[PDB]
Amino acid sequence: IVGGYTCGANTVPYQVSLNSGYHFCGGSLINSQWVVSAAHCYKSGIQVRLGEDNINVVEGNEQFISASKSIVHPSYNSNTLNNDIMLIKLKSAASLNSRVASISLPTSCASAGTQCLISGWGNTKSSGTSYPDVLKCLKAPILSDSSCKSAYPGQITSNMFCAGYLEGGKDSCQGDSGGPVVCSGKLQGIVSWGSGCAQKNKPGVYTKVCNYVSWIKQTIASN
Ligand SMILES: Cc1cc(CN)c(C)o1
Ligand SMILES: [Ca+2]
Repeated sequence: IVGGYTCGANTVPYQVSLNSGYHFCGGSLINSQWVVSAAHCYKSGIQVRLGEDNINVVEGNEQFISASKSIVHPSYNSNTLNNDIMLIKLKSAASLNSRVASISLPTSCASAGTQCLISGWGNTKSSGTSYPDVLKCLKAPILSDSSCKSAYPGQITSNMFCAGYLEGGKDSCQGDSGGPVVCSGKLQGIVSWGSGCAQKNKPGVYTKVCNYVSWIKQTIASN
C-alpha cells in the first residue's frame, strides 16, 4: 500500500497473509475454513496466516493453518487477468474471534463513489522498494467504469473495477495482491492489477467480487 496508514494490530480481522516460506499475497477470510484471494496468487504449498499484524514477529493472536486445496476460477485468464479470483480451503477451521473474523460477501455490487478499505503488506513506495512488516490500510473510492476504461484502454472487463485516485499518490502495490477491498462491511474487491503504483491516471484494478458470489457459494457447498 502506497500513501496509506498503519491499520493497527488486528483491526482488519478478515485480512490473511498467504505464506510459502515468506508472505507472497493477501487474502480474505469468508468463513471458518475458506479464504478468497486472486487467481494470480495461485501456487502450491500455501500456509494461511490469520490474526497477523507484524508478519515477521509472532505477537500472540496468529493462527497458522495449511491449505488443503485451492480452486482457481474456471475462466481465469492469466494474460488478461479476467476472472482473477481463487478459493483456498483450510486444512482445519479457524477459531473465530474479535481478531480473526470472516467478511461478508456482497448481496449487490457497489457503485462508483462508494468508499472502501484496501489493506495489505505490499510495497509502500511508488518508485523505490520498501516492504512494511505491519498491515497497511488505505481508504479509497470506487471509480466510474468510464474513467477506469479511459485509464486502461482495451483492458477493463465487466469483472473488474478501478478504485483509488487519478491524481496518484495513494494505491495498492506489489505484495497487496489477493487482498481485500471492503465497502460497508462487504468484500467488493480483490487486489488484482495496475500499471506501477500510485502513478497519475493509473489507479488500482480490482476483481469485481459481486459477480462471483454464486460461484463462491456453490463451490464452498460442494468442497
Ligand atoms: C498487486 C498490484 C496492485 C497494483 C495496483 N497499483 C499493482 C501494479 O500490483
Ligand atoms: Ca505475526
